[PDB]
Amino acid sequence: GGIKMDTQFYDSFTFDNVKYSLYDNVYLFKSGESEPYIGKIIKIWQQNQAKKVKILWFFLPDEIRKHLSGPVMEKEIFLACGEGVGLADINPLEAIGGKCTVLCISKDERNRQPSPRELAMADYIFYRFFDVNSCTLSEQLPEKIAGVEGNLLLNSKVE
Repeated sequence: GGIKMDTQFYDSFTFDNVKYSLYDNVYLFKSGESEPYIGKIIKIWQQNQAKKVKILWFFLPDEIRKHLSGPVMEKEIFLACGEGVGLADINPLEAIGGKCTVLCISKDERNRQPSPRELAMADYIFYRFFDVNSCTLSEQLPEKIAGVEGNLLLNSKVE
């Protein structure tokens, strides 16, 4: 059955007293699991009464341990890239447990270089990207990930 006039999209939302905007990073929780997953909000919408978020995935080292072949930094995670399962998932808004501070330390000029203070206060850092199809890490930021320009997936415009 076709659907029209049932959906709208948002730049932000407010939930459990917190203000979440596009490209913010969040903790997401699966049912029955207390250990969180890390994601980036790339789309926010409501269809009928169900609010959803499209999550571009961050992978913790423990999530991809059998693919690691070298040392990882303290608090390092990896931004998903490429195509296929594991890149992005549509989640209910209620799955978001809270906001997560993920700072990019990539040398790429499209990235705003954060302060050592910002790095010390960040929950996680990243400069490598996990191809969900080949399960390989790379330091090269793609032009686009999940249809979003790469420059929008790094650190914020202002500090």
